[PDB]
Formats: sequence, structure tokens, C-alpha cells
Amino acid sequence: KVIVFISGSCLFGAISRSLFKKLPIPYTVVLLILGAILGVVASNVPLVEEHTRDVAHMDPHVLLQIFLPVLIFESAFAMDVHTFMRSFSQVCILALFGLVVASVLTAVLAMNLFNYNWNFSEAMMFGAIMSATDPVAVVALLKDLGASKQLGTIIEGESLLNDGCAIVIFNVFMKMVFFPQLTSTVGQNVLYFLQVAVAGPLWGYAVAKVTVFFLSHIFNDALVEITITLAATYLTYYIGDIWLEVSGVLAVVVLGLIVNAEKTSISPEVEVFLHRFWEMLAYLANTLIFMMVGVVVTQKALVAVDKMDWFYLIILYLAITIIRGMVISLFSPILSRIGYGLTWRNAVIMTWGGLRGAVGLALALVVENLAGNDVIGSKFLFHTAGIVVLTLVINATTIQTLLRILGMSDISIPKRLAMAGAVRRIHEGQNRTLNMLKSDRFLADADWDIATAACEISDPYSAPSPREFADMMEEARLRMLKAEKISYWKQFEHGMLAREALRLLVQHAEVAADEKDQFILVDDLKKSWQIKGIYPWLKRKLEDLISECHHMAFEVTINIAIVLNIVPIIMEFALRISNYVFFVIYAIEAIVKILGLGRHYIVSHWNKFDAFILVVALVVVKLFRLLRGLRMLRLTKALIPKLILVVNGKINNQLSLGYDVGKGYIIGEEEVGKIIDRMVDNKKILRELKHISETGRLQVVKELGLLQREHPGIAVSVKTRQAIRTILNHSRETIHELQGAGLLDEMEAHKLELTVEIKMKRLMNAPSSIPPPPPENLLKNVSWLAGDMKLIDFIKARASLLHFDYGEVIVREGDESDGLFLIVSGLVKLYGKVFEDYLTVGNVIGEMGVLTKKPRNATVTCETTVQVYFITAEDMNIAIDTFTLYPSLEYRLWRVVAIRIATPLIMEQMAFQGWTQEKVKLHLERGYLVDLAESHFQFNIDATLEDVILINGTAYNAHTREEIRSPCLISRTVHKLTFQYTATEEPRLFVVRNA
Amino acid sequence: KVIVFISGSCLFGAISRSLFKKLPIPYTVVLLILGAILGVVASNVPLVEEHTRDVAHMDPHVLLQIFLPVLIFESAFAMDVHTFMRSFSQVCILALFGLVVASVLTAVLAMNLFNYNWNFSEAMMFGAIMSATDPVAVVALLKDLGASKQLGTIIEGESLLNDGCAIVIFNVFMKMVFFPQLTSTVGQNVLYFLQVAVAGPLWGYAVAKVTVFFLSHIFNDALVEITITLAATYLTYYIGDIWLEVSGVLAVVVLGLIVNAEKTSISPEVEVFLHRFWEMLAYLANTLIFMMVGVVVTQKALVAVDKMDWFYLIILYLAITIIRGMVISLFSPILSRIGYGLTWRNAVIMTWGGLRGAVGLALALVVENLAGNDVIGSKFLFHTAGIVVLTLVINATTIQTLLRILGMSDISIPKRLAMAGAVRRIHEGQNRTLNMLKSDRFLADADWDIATAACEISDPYSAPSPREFADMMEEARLRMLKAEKISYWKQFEHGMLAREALRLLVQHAEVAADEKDQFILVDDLKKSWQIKGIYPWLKRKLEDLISECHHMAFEVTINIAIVLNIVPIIMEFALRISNYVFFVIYAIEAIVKILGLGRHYIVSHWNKFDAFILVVALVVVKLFRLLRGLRMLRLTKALIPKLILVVNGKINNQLSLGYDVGKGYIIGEEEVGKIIDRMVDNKKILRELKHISETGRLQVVKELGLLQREHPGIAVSVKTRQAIRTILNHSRETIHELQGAGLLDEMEAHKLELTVEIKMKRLMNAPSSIPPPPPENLLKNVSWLAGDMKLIDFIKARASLLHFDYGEVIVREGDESDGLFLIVSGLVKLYGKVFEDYLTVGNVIGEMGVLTKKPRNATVTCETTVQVYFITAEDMNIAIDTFTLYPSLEYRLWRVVAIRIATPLIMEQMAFQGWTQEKVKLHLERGYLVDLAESHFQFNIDATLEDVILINGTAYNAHTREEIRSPCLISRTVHKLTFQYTATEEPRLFVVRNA
Repeated sequence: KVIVFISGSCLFGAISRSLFKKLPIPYTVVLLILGAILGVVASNVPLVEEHTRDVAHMDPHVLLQIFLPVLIFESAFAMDVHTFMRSFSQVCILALFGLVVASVLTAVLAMNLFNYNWNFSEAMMFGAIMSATDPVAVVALLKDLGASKQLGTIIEGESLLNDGCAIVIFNVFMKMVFFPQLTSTVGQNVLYFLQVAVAGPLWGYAVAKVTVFFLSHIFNDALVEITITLAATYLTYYIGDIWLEVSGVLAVVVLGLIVNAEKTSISPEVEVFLHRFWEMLAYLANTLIFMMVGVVVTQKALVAVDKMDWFYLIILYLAITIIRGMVISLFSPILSRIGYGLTWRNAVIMTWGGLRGAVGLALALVVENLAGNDVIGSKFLFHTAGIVVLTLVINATTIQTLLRILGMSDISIPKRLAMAGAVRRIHEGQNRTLNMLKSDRFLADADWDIATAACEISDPYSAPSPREFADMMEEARLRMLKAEKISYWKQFEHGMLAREALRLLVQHAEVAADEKDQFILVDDLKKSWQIKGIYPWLKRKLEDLISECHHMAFEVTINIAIVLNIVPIIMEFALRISNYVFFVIYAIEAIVKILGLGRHYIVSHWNKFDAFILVVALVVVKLFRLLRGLRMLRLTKALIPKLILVVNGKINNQLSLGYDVGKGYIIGEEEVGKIIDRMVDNKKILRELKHISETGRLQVVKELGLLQREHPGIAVSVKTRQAIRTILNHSRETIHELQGAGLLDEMEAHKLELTVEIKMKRLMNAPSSIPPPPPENLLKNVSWLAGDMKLIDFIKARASLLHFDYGEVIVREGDESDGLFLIVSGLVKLYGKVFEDYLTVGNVIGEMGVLTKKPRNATVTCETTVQVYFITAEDMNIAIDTFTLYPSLEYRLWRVVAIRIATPLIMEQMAFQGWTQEKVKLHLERGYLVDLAESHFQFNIDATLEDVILINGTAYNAHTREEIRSPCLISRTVHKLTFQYTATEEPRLFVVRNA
Repeated sequence: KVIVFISGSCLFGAISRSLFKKLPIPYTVVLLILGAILGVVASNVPLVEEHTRDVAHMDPHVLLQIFLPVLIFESAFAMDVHTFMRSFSQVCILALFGLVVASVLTAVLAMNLFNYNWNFSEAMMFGAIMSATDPVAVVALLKDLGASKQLGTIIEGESLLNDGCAIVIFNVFMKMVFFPQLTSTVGQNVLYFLQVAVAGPLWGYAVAKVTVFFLSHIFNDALVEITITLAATYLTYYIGDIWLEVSGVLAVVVLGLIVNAEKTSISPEVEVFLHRFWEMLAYLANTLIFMMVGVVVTQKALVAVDKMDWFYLIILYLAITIIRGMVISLFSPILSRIGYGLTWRNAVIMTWGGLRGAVGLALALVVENLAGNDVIGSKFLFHTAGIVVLTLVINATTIQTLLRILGMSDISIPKRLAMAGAVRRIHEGQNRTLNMLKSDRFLADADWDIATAACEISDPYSAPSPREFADMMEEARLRMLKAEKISYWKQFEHGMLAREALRLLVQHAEVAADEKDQFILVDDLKKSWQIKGIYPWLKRKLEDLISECHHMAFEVTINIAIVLNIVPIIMEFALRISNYVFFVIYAIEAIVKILGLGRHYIVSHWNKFDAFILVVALVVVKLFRLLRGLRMLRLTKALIPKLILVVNGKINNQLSLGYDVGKGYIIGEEEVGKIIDRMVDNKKILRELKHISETGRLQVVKELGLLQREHPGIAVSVKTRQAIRTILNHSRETIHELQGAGLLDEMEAHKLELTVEIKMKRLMNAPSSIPPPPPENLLKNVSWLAGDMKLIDFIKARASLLHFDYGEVIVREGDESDGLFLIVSGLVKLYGKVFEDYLTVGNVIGEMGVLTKKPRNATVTCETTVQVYFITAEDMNIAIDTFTLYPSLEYRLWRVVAIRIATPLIMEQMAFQGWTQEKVKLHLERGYLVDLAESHFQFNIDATLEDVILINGTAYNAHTREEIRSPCLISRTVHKLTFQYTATEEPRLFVVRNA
């Protein structure tokens, strides 16, 4: 009865999809044609009719209740939400208003043109049933070509809103026409429509938040998440369908959008499996419904064949294209007025794009089957089948021509040269590997002609004067922006940036590239991270100011007692026992209030509210029983902490992105100067570019520091989160290196990987994002301070705390080095001889003045009320004299300042090409310095060391008698290093032994 | 009616699974207890009964038809087949015979003990329903501990055969007992049982091969094959259910096993999705069935509560454990007699392991609901519920104690020290990264106490004399075997070995380690690759000897005409038209035979068969109409090539593994000698170990070369396949390096990686595995020969071909260099002053005598009838003199010999640790040598070069007046290289410039 048709439909869909991949037309039109010829055969041969009747004439209710929600949820689950939510207002207003105007114009045109005796409800049904779309076919081509991501996102996100609101309009009008017994009074109808509008999406959002909350607490598991997510989706659909007739699909689409939004709380394997499963289900539904529409349109087309009917179909297709063009043109200036308008080229390609799909045919078969023995269903089905096959041929065939006529199909010259370079490098490497393989013992037998023929990759992208000064400046600007984009991509690949920050940086860089003589401004980035101050911040401040046997479990039990007491009154809003347990609960709350009175009753407002509620409880009968429930309001004093935590989480989510953007920009600017130092020629050009980059760096650093200063309760959390993520990433890299080296077996490596993944997932939702730091922990947390509690106590006894107001000056250039400084709260500016910098909490000032005892070379200007920790120089000297263990503290000072003074030198020499700041820092950290006292102030360079750098002292080469000042790198030319008894300038070296 | 119960079951399963992960007992027992209390509540409160009736009392047919096949197919799909198929006979005989003896003993015990008025049919139905197992809870723990993979594979593969035979026996005897109208005659019953035995699995194999053949021809797709595979599984089940009542599950399990076997023809994403989906479906079935058994056993336990019944249950559990132990003990010596026996410890842990699962309760509920209003169903359900809960408690709780009492739970000391070293390295690296992060500007604010504490990984494991000479020899042997295992793991990780070859090598290495004073023999490896000569080879030889307008579409159309002519006669085995089209086909075949007679009719046997068939066609009526179909035998002449291709594919599949094992061993032996040179101290020890390793090296190389010589038609294909795979892997590595460097955008990198994957998938099933190579292609295919067709033609004109028989000597040591030799066919041995070697096709001999014109240093002895190419030395000299382009041929000779002479020097000095031969060969390939003539025979070492090696000539240092012979590496100490006009010994250098 059923099995033959479904198996044949799956086979035919498989064949057509696998065979029309290269062809331009989509695979669906040939599916429709196969369904048509199957319908002809079933009309002729009775056995095919017997095997077709049970599924072609399907009960329309199961169609409208099963096939539609799967398709809508798939189209919801398909995309990303960030691009959608970033441009939600545009697509929402466009979809809604275009849909309603298309429906009404198509309806009135049907009245004016068809010469049928159709009432208004049928005409609105017609307009709403040919307004559904399916941009899948095109959006795939647009994403493949990659002309514009915003256009593809807009044309693909129009689909959901269009289909959902078309379904809703169809549902209300179908209930109006085919079920006449339903009352069409104004008040009930508007109440029902408002219910559809609000009760659907809110219910979907509620269940989405509930299931995300349950899902975030499941660790190292996969089978639980899949079943609970599928159950959540199905129960949302079932509840939505039980309460309302049509709001279920809206609840499902909003649930899908939200559960796709919170991607970080689901393991990647679970989400990729879920995407694949929903996609397979949708594809099966699509194939089966197209078979069904083909057979049912063939079996019922001989009763409505008419030449003027074909003329009506043709002019209807022309009319609907015209109407879509007209509404897009009408809304183009209004959409341009919002600051996020679209080009006319985008408008025309998007109105010619977009075409009918499976949704229209689903609703059409619903109409046809509900119509029964009438011509109205045949007219509906014939018209919609004609328009869908017509657009599936015409638009999906000529869309490539429309792309090629306009400038969208063109490929940028930089992308072409990138392709040429990449393919040349790939070809050269493959040729080199082939030459190497031809020299081996084992593989010389293989015939290399077929071998080389088999392996080949082609090109997918091809088959003095002031005017001279301006041209050189433009060339430098272009290469500047290219190098900055390269650094951004490299740093994203290594993994210190989130995807959103990289997308923002790339968009800003390409916008600056498109604009003439415009660099990357900071004002746009300032607006990017300056979303901190919004009405949520005012709400947080208000909530902070409203809030202020003593175990926490006491009030926890009070809250759960209130929760259980909710049930009897909410059932009332058995009587004798209910009153008795009410009396028992009243007595329990009375003794709880007595205990609270024993705790000095210091509560301000909740005490008054509890007193009022107790007065009500201890004290027209129906009204009193209805209004004796204000005790429900007592839970809000426990609901406030949850709200302040969630608003803190929100502000954390914003601040993390804003912080990452600044960090990526500052790293890129730091590296690109050393990039351009190897390239630039004109002195004025390099001076101007360096000045501009330094100005941007200073502005960004100062603004970010002030933003951190504004409220540290979130900056502390986000910085700790980033630090722990970095540590776990490097531990995972070390684990994989050990696995590749073979020293760790595969099972143990998998166990270690599992532990690391568990730690990272615990990180993903562990902190409350509000850790307050104390200053003494900051003093004891310094790198060289750590490792000796005795030295920590000595410093803490000998440290001093100073406080300064805005605009003051702490130390000036050339003054005597009174001691080492340690900033513990605030922000400060450091200006000294040309260069300028900004220092924040967690740094120290002036290690030269306490190690080399040289005069200061900077000036310190306070920017806010700063708290600083101060150690006198003589105390540092006596601490150096006291502690002389193997990890000597002064050795730690020299190591730290050596790293800080050697990283810029290495990056200037650019010795480690393709290395970020982190890798160079780690490589220099692996090294250690060795004392020259035990080696007679002579050092021999061996092959074990990789890089050597001298920090202080005068380097005397044993051979050739070369005198080298400090600090600078020494190459492999020097073989022996010699020093004498130079107490005035103590020599200091640094070596990096390789393995 | 249904939704509440299924949703609650899914919720309860998720909660119990997520909450009993740390607890030792499985979640299933608490699932059963929750079902039991739900049954109590449903018995008490009528509303719960109303919501339970529709699923608790489910129609037994849908249970037995839906729940069982999903579980069996999941258990089949879970395992890997290679370990199963490698030990298939053991598990097959054990499961079958243990099942039948368990059934019969349980039956006779039921008669002897229960004092029930049961017949033998019910008793052995009970025995079959108690023999089903579910070792998932035990196999998961055993794989977690990893004592023995063979034991886990055996105990987990016993499950499939045990369940399949149990369900078959249940089906047949349940149909006997509950449907008495079925005839129990001997002949029909044995025919039905034979049908169940054979027609199921062969049908499954047929559909598995068909679907694998369809799926191997689908490229770059991800949705078509998922639906194809699911439809294939469902249609196999449906056809199996139509034809036979029970063989469907056997068809399904064999289909799952085969489709899991051919893993390489399916994309990894699709297979992981399919695994996850089937696993989720099975888990849902398990949870629902345990809820259902709980509620039905609670609602129907008050009619069979009896103290002696509980006593019967207890002694039944004891009896079934005793019987399982007895059968395992009985079959232990017979299984030891096959050479693959098991220890008594494995036997006892496996008989105490294994426990009842979902299959038993499924069949139990089938019995219960088919019984109706009787006590027999209650007794069945009570007994099986009691035994399943009893074993899920006792065995799943005490299995860890059984592991800890025996020596299986112990951890090897080498694994403990490896874990300690890995965790120490991880901790050190994490500490270093933390120290680096504490020095940054941005992240100094984060409170490091909560940071470090969070990210911490802990060891998950712990919480003169001859006797001296023997001890050092044993220590050296253990170090050698550890290093060989390390090299095998590293080479597998880089990717020149298949998984199976690595598994074989690791097993052989650990077996040699366990055995005292035993190294890795070659006889076992010889037997490993010596599976070439089996009855498949004899069949291939027989098929080769039987087989010998001419366009091939003519015979293709003849074949399809025969295929279409199959249908009318097979429908006969409308009449007038059938006879007329038979006459038309006869006339067409007659003119085809006339054309064949025009082609000299040289066919030996098929001509006679065609003549006989034509005589039959041109010529008791029923017998003639039945026997006029022998024309169907004409297709075998076209079926033979397909069978010879498939047997060639089989021998290719064997030889690829046999070749990979040898290649891995040879690389390991090449590397272990060098790395043991850095550890050994005693001269006699190193001499003996080097001699043994060299003996194994020589034996393996000679044997592999002879194996290649045996039939080149497969060796050519496998070597070309390996070469193309290597080239594609290095191209993908270069693509990913470009993506990491940022020079290629992510879209284009994805496109290139997709093209690479397409090429790999085309490789996976492209070749026919029989490419024959010509010798002139071997001459023109040499590395330095290529690049000049003029030089190729000059060589081909001037080359000579020589042929030699076995045992002859071509050249001897110390003779004048007559010229260069090029081996093109055969195998030769090279012995010269101590070292010995074997050479095969595609190599050349003696570049010294043609470059340096020095006397030969080797002796060449033929091992078979060899064809060789010979070029006279004077012709090589005149070819050098003729061609003096920038890529000079003599420069190519020097480059090739420099690589071949510099790689062993790099290995001996061991400069680049952690690299295999491939990486060092690639690194040396990038380098290029520079002529000293244009640089006044003096060279300056700069920082661009990475490593320099001198091949020929005397190295004169400008400084310190140092003389260096050749060939040896020069360190960074030397800065300037000098040479004079030395015509007798031409200086030759080689440098590797870094980037």
C-alpha cells in the first residue's frame, strides 16, 4: 500500500540529486516530471493506481501537521543566527510588509482578472499561497560565488519569516472559509491573532532557555543531549499545537533559532549530528512531497485544461514578478533611510532571485484535498504547479546569467594573484615530492606517467613628482591593509581571537580598503566595544542599589516551602485538610518570623511586606480567597540575585567581544610595523605611517584601560577566562606533540584529551563572572615574588601603600631611583624620551633603577585615583643580599627584564618568521641565563644553543678582538665570548638551548 | 494515550544515565525500579492506569518485529569486524554450542525441579529465553581497563551469535507451541531450518554488496548515501520478513557486519553520523523496554508470589551460572587444541562476566502477552525479571572485584613510568606558560590563584661477570624493543602505514618482549605476508588459462539483448507476440552468428556452445519448453572477466598489507640501529645486535623483492597507489600550511581541500589493479633522464639491452668501470667490502665509476633472469659534453648521489631528532648545490643556509689552516671554505638554504 511508493520516491530523489549536480537546473524539476509520468501510468494501468491511491490521496491534516513543521524547523536550523540577528529589523520588516502587500495585490488581481466567482477569502488564500518562497537553490549559488554575504543572509532569512507568516495567514483564512461555523466576530478574532502573535514565540523562548539550562549541566556525554533535544522540540510542537492551531510552527522556529544561538553550550559532535539528521529528514520530506504533487497534478489536470487558463497562468507569473519588484522598489528608500540600505543591483538580483518551493505545494495539496469534488481545488493546484515549475526552470536557469551580466560575478585581482601563487606553490611542492619519491628503493617500480596524471591541481579562479608620491603612499596603504589582514587571519588561526572579533576586524579592514586614503579608524572600533552603557547597565545599577541558625539552607528551605505552598492555593484559585495544612504553614512561617525578629529585624522593605502578608493571613469571602495569595510576591527577594547574575552575564558577553577586538587590533599593529620596516623606502612615508599607527595604538590602549577601570568585577573574570583557555590550549598542544612523538600511547592520550575537554567545558559555564580581587593577592602574585613565602612576608612587612589623585606626577625623568613601583589599582601614563605608553593594574615600573642603579628614563603621570605599592631601593638591596639560593631573586629580575628587552629585538630582526608574539615569548621563556663567575668570564658557543642575546655589559670577542656594546644580538660569526672583572657594568647574557 | 509514557521514559532514562555514571551499578536497574514503582502507582490510582494501558499492554507482534531488529543491528554495527573475523571460528563455535547446551540443560532442569506440568517445548523455550546475554556493561569496563583486547572482542562478539540463535530457536518453537495448527513433519521442518540457516545470510550478503557497489560511485555528497543505506537496511528487513518469519534478523546482522567491513568506501562523517543515529535509536528502545517490563512485572506479580518460587529463582540463577561455567570448562581443551586457546583466568572472568539484558525481557513480554489469561506468562515474566535484576546487581557490581582479585587489573611498570613522565612534562609546560602569561600587559589583572588551581592535570593512573653480561644484554634487548615500538607508532602517526600493519607489528613486538631472549623473528612476518598462495591464486591461474564492425558496443548490445531475452522465458518458465519476438531475436542472433562466421570463427568452446544453442532454438512439448533456456549459459563468457577482476582485487588487498608490514619493519630497523648507537656501550653487544638486525633486514628485503617479482601486475598497482597517496598527503599538508600562514583565505583553502578529497576518493576505487608497465617507459622515467626528450632519444639510440640467467655475475669489485647499469626486470644481489644488499627494478648501479671514474667497490650477482640496460662510459662522457644547459645532467647526477650519500650521514650524526626518513629526504631535497667556478673556488657561510655537507674534494679552511677530507659534515665553527685548482679530485658541496 505504502512501501513501494516511498522506496521509489527515495530512489528517484537519490538518482536525480546525484545526476543533476553538474547541470544548472535544480534536481527538483526532474522529480516533478517523473511524478507526472508516474501519474499518467497510474491513470492508465490500474495496478499503479492501486499502489498510488493510499499515499497520493493522503489525509490533508497529516500533511499540514507533519510536513510543514519539519521544513520550517530545518530552514530555521540551517543558518547562523549572528548575521540574522545583526540585521533582524531589515529582514523582518521587508518580509512582513512585502508578504502582506503581495497577498493583497495578488488577491485583487485574481478578482480583476480570473473572471471566476471567487470571494475575498479565497483570493487572500491564493495570494498567501503563492507568496511563500524557497531561496535555497539560489542562496547556495550566491554563497558559492561569495559576492556578498549580507545579500545571501538577507535572501535566506526572508524565507523563514515569509513562510511562517504565510502559513499563519493561510491557517486563519482556511478556518474562515472551509469551516464556516467558526464565529468571525471582531473581538475574538483580534484576541486570537494577538495570542498567535505573542503566546507562540514566548513559549518557544521559555522552553529554549529551559532546555539550554538543562543541557549546559551535562558533561562528557552525547546520547543524553540528542534525545533530550529532540524531545524538547517535539514537546514544544505538541504543546503549541494543543493550545493553538497555528502558533506551533512559530514556537518551533523560534526554538530552533535560540537553540542554534547558544552554540557554545553543546558539544560539536552532537550539533553536527543534529544538523545532519534534521537535514536528512527535510530532504526526505521534500522528495516525497514533490512525488505527491506530481502524481496528484497529473491525475487531476484533464478537468481544467483551457487555453485562456494557460494565458492566465503566464500573466500571473509576470504579475507576481512585477509585484515583487514593485514592493522592493517601494521599500528601497525607506530601508536606505535607516543607514543599512541596499544597492539597486542587490535589489534587482534579489527580486529576480527567490522562487517557489515545497511550502507552496504543501499548502496547495491541503487546499485541493479539503476542496473535495469541486473545480476550485483543481484550479488551485494547476495554477501553483504551473508557477512553481515555471519559476524553477526560468529563474534557477537564468540566475547565473543575471550574475554574469552584472558585476557580481567578477573576481578581484588580489584573489586572482592569491590563487596563482597558491597553485604555483602547490605544483612546485608536488613536483618536489614526486622527484623525491622517484629516488626511493621501493617505489621506483610504479609507472609515474599514470601516477602524475592522477595527481594534479589546476586553478579554480582562471581558465620625485607629487603624483608619484601619492601613488607610493596609496601602494603603502594597500600593503599596510593587506599585512594587517594577514596578521588578523594568522592570529585567528593560532587561536587568540574569537570568530566575531575576526569578522569585525576583517570587515573594517576591507571597508577602509574600499574607501580612498582611509586607514582603520578607532572611532568605529570605539563604538564596537562601547555597548557597555545601555539601559541594562542602568537596570544593573538600580538592582544593585535596591538590594543591600543562620545557615543558607534555612532560607533555601523557606523558598522551597513557598514553592510547595504555591500548589494548594493555585489549585483553589479535601477542603478541611487544606485549611489545616494552611494553618500548619502559617505556624511555621510565624516561628520563622519570630526567629527573624530575634535577628534584630534589620530588613527594610521585605520585613514590611512579610508583616503585611502575615496580617492578611491571620485575617467578600470569594474576593478574600482570591486575594489572599500575595505571599507569592515573597519569592522576588530570591529572584533578584538571578536577574543581577544574568545581566552581569550579558555585560560579560558584550565586554569579552569588545576586549578581543582591541587585543587583536593591538597585536596586528605591533607586528605590522616590523613587517613594513623590511619593505618601506621613503622616510617621510614610513614616519607618517609609524606616527599614525602609534596614535591608534595609544588611543586604543588608553580607552581599553579606562573601560577595564570602569568596573573590575567583569574584567577580572574575562581576563581569567582567557588565561585559563590559553593554558589549556597549550597543554593540549603539548599532549598532541607527545602523541606525535610516540612517547604516549593512544589510549592514554585520549584520556588526557578527555580530561582537558572536561576542564574546558567546565570553564564554559563555571564562573559567576563577578570575582573581586584583593590588593595583597596582587602583591603576592608577581612572577618573581612567587616561590618564597619568607620573601613574600619580608616584602609585605617592608612594602608601603601610596594613594594619588588625578593629574599628579609620581616620578620624573632623570631623578634618583628611589625604589621599585608596583601599580595595584588605577591607570597611569608613562611619557619619556618621544615614545608614550599607558600602564594599568598589574605592572611594575623601573627595574633598571634598582638593578643597574641608573637614573630613570621616564615620567609618570597619574590618570585617576591610583593605589600603588612602593618598595625602597635599599630594601631591595638588602633583600638581594639576604636571599642567595639557586633561584636567586635578582636572577629572576634579570631574566624578566631580559625577556622584556629581547622580544622587541627578535621581532625587529624577525628571525622567527611566521611567529606571533606568544610563540616568540614562549621560545625566549624556555631559555635560561648562566652565570659567568663560575666559568672564568669566558663562554664558548656550542651547537646546543639556538639563539643568544646579550643584555648588559661589553662583549669582547676572543678572536679578532671585537668590542660589542649592549644590548644587541650576536650571530654565528662569533665563536667565543670573553669578559673581564667589570664591576661597574655587570655583563649579562641569555641563551636558548635547543632540546 | 501514548505521549506521556514515552516522554517520561525518555526523561527517566536521561536522568538515570547522567546520574549513575560514577556509580558502579548500571542505570538499567534503577530504570527497572522506577518502572516498578510506576506500576504500583498505576495499580493504585486509576488515571495512571488509564495512561499506561495503551503502551504497557502493547501488541506483542510489533514488539517482536520492531524492538528486536534495532537492538540486533546496533550490536552488529557497534563492533569492528577485523578482530571479529580474525577470530570468527572460536566465537562462532563457542556461542552456538554453548547456546544449545545451555538451552537443553535449562530445559531438563526445569522438568526435574519446577514440579510444573510443562512439556519439553515450554522448558526449552525457557532455556532459549534465558540464554540471551548483553555484555555491554562488562565490555565497556574491560575496554576501559584494557587488560586484553582479544578477551573483550570475544565476549562482545559472543553477543551477536548468542542473540541470533536464541531468537531463531525461540521463533521456531514458539510457533510450534502457541500455533498448534502448524505441521511438525520432519521433512518440512528440516527444509525450513535449512532455509533459515542459508537463505538469510546469503541474501544479506547480496544486498550488502549491491549497496556498497552503488555507494562507491557517489562522490562529494553527504545526504544521498545516508538515505540509501537506511532504505537498504529497511528493505532487507522487509524482504526477509516477507519470505521467512525469522531470517530477517540474520539478514540484518550480516548486512550490518558487511557494511561496517567496507569502511573505506564511505566518508567518515557519514559513518560517524550513522553510528550515532543507530546508537540513539537503540538506547531509546532499551529505555522504553525497561520501563515496560517494570510496569508489566509489577502489575502481574501478585498472582505468582510464593516462597518456594523465590527459592526456585535463586537456585535457577546458581544453576545457570554453574552450567555456563561447566560448558566453558568443557570447551577449554578443545579450543586450546586449535592453537588459539584461552587461559583459565580468561575463562573464569568471561563466564562470571556476561549477563542478561534487553533481549531476554523483550522475548519475555512476547511470551506474557501471547499467553493471555494463564499462570504460565506470569511465571515466565517473574523468573526472567528476577534473574535479570539479580545479575545486573550481582555481576555488574562484583566484576570490578573479580578484576582486582586476579592479575588483570594491574598496570605495567613501563606504562606507569610513561604516565609519570608525560604528566611531569605537561605540568612543566603548563607552569612555563603560566609564568609567561604573568608577564604580559593585558592579562596581569587576572587572579592567578583561581586560575592555576582550575587548570591542573593529575596522573589518572596512580594515587665483567657473565651474569652481568646477560643482564646488560637483556636490558639492551628491552631498550631495542621499546625503540622499535616507538618508531612504529611515530611512523603510523606520520602516515606511511595502515592500521592493520601497525597492529601486527605491535603485537609481534610485545610477543617478542614477553618471550625471554627472543627478538622479532621474520618467519612469523613471512607467514604474515605469505598469504598470496592460496586456492584463490589457483583459481586465478585456471581462469587465466581458460580465457584467451568489431566495436565493443556490439558485444555489449549482445549482452543486454540476452539480458532482456531473460525476462520472457523466465516468465514462461500474449503467446503469439511472445513467439514472434522470439523469432525476431533468433533472426538477430542468426545474423550476429553470420558476422562471427565472417570473423574466421576462431572461438574454441563458445562457438560450440552457440552452435548447440542455435540447434536447440531452430528445433515432450512441456519438457522442450522448459529445456529450451540453455541460452542463459552464454553470459558466462562475460561473467568471467568480472570474477578475475575481483580475485585480482582480493590478492591486491592481501598484498598491500603484506607490503606495508615489510616497509614498516624495514624503516624501523634502519632507524633503531642509529638510535641504539647512542645508548649501547659494550662492543660485543652492539656487534651482535647490529649483525642480527642486518640479517633480518637482508632476509626481509630479499623476500619482499621476490614477492614483487612473482607477479608484477599487482605490485605495480599497489606501489602507484601508495605513491599517489603520499603525493596527495603532502599537497594537503602544504595547503594547510598556507592556510595557517594566512596567505590563503578559508573559502579557497576549503575548495582546494575538497578537490584533494575528491582525488583521494577516486583513488580509493579507481584502478583495476592490473597495469602492465613497459621497459622503455622505465628507461625514460628516471629522475635525471626526464626533462629532455632530446637526451632521452640520444640515450634510447645509445642504450643496450642485456639479458642474464640465474647465478651469473655481471661485474666484480675492483674492475674498470665499463659504464652505468640500469636494472629494468628481475632481482639482483650486491655484495662488496662486509655489507650486503638486494636491488630490484627501477635502480641504477655505479655512479662513482662514471662521475669520479674510480674503480668499482661492489660485486653484482644475478638472482633470476634479469633484463638490464647498459650505457657505455664514453657515451655518458659525450652526453655530458654535449649538454651544458643550466640544469646540467652531470649536476643532476651529483645532486642525486649527494642526497643518497648525505642522508646516512645525517642519520649517523642525528641532527634532526623526531623526523623519519621522509622528512629528512624532503629537507635535503629542497637544497641545491652551487658551482665553485663562478665564485673563485671559495665560499662564505651565511645565515641563510641551514646545513652544509661536502661530498667530494678536500675542504680547505681559510682560517686556522684546516684540512678536511670528504665526505663529512662541517659545523658552524668553520666560516670560510676555500679550494684550489684540483682537477684530480673535483670539489663538490651541498647547502640547504632556509626559506
